[PDB]
Amino acid sequence: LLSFGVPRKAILYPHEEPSWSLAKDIVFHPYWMIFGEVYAYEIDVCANDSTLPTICGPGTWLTPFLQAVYLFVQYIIMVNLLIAFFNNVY
Amino acid sequence: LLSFGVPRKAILYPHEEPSWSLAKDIVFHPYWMIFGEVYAYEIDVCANDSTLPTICGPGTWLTPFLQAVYLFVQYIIMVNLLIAFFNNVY
Ligand SMILES: CCCCCCCC/C=C/CCCCCCCC(=O)O[C@@H](COC(=O)CCCCCCCCCCCCCCC)COP(=O)([O-])OCC[N+](C)(C)C
Ligand SMILES: CCCCCCCC/C=C/CCCCCCCC(=O)O[C@@H](COC(=O)CCCCCCCCCCCCCCC)COP(=O)([O-])OCC[N+](C)(C)C
Ligand SMILES: CCCCCCCC/C=C\CCCCCCCC(=O)O[C@@H](COC(=O)CCCCCCCCCCCCCCC)COP(=O)([O-])OCC[N+](C)(C)C
Ligand SMILES: CCCCCCCC/C=C\CCCCCCCC(=O)O[C@@H](COC(=O)CCCCCCCCCCCCCCC)COP(=O)([O-])OCC[N+](C)(C)C
Ligand SMILES: CCCCCCCC/C=C\CCCCCCCC(=O)O[C@@H](COC(=O)CCCCCCCCCCCCCCC)COP(=O)([O-])OCC[N+](C)(C)C
Ligand SMILES: C[C@@H]1CC[C@@]2(OC1)O[C@H]1C[C@H]3[C@@H]4CC=C5C[C@@H](OCCC(CO)CO)CC[C@]5(C)[C@H]4CC[C@]3(C)[C@H]1[C@@H]2C
Ligand SMILES: [Ca+2]
Repeated sequence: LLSFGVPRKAILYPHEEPSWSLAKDIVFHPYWMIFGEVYAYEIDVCANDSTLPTICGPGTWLTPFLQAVYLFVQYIIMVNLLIAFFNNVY
Repeated sequence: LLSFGVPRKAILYPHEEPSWSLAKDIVFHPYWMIFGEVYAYEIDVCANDSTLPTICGPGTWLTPFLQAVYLFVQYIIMVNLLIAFFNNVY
């Protein structure tokens, strides 16, 4: 989760000062991704259907690649390993 | 994923020139479908609650049938096979 959250925030929000909101932003949306949410119209902030058009900038085309890797790891590896854990220890 | 993505794009967007955006569009939404997103108001683009009314045209009534088959295959067959793989190899 943190491996994803910290780059996502740093790439999309560079002009930020220190604040405790940084601690929420690196942890909040990545957690909710585990639970069926995708933030579809926040991926690819430079698209025409985007809800974050003010956030388009240099290097933002990276964040869809990052999130694709993130959810591959959490669901296809880690959620199913956890299912497999319980099935074999029940 | 590609078996679905290529027809979906071709039927809904016919008047397109060559571009590398075609490589994103055949792969992007089908991937996010695996992870709990449905794009509910983009199915049946000719409906009244649709968010893509400019995309209604000849042959677009096919894309709900395609997506129904797609998700049947990915979740009910392929995600559960993968769960069954891990449970039996753990
Ligand atoms: C993994 C590491 C990640 C990083 C974290 C490390 C650092 C941790 C940080 C620690 C200190 C944070 C200090 C915040 C100070 C400023 C807040 C402020 O001004 O008011 C905010 C209140 O915000 C709160 O009341 C936050 C309370 C602390 C958060 C919980 C700490 C973490 C542990 C949890 C343990 C349990 C977890 C679950 C497990 C059981 C008000 O903001 P708002 O109202 O929302 O918005 C403005 C609107 N307004 C006008 C109404 C005001
Ligand atoms: C399966 C087969 C599918 C088909 C693929 C085959 C072909 C592959 C293609 C390859 C070449 C693509 C060339 C694109 C050139 C144009 C881009 C451009 O103009 O700028 C874009 C940057 O876009 C990029 O920087 C894209 C970077 C390459 C994509 C990754 C390659 C695939 C491998 C990945 C490996 C890892 C995968 C994960 C696994 C670990 C800017 O666009 P934007 O900013 O978003 O929007 C405009 C806004 N603006 C005003 C700010 C500019
Ligand atoms: C070991 C594992 C290897 C995996 C294989 C490799 C994976 C395939 C790799 C890559 C596919 C091709 C990548 C994009 C091609 C270039 C895009 C481009 O030029 O412009 C686009 C930039 O768009 C971006 O920069 C975002 C790139 C898409 C990220 C895809 C992640 C999710 C899907 C991947 C995961 C599922 C993969 C399923 C595989 C079948 C936009 O077009 P434009 O003209 O620049 O601007 C349009 C204007 N607009 C922005 C305002 C609308
Ligand atoms: C992978 C196999 C090779 C595939 C093909 C080649 C791809 C590979 C390599 C190269 C592609 C990198 C360059 C793409 C530039 C296109 C976008 C552009 O025009 O400008 C970009 C700026 O970007 C920069 O200024 C630098 C960006 C790249 C540096 C970081 C490297 C990340 C990958 C390193 C590791 C990857 C290794 C991963 C291996 C799995 C985007 O910004 P903009 O669009 O100018 O936005 C203007 C916005 N404005 C108007 C508000 C100001
Ligand atoms: C399956 C058992 C049989 C069931 C009953 C019969 C069904 C079976 C057969 C036949 C039904 C096909 C004709 C439907 C036409 C109705 C829509 C219409 O009015 O025009 C259509 C145009 O469409 C065309 O011009 C041609 C469409 C059919 C060709 C492709 C065949 C696909 C299925 C072949 C394989 C299937 C096999 C699958 C087997 C599992 C849609 O366009 P429009 O509405 O005119 O839109 C106007 C928009 N405008 C105003 C912007 C311009
Ligand atoms: C392994 C883990 C990963 C790394 C990590 O944990 C361990 O390392 C920690 C360091 C933290 C920052 C240290 C100092 C400050 C300054 C403070 O300044 C108040 C400014 C204003 C408030 O409104 C009042 O003037 C704001 C918070 C900030 C930037 C921390 C954010 C969280 C960070 C990045 C944490 C991060 C999650
Ligand atoms: Ca969901």
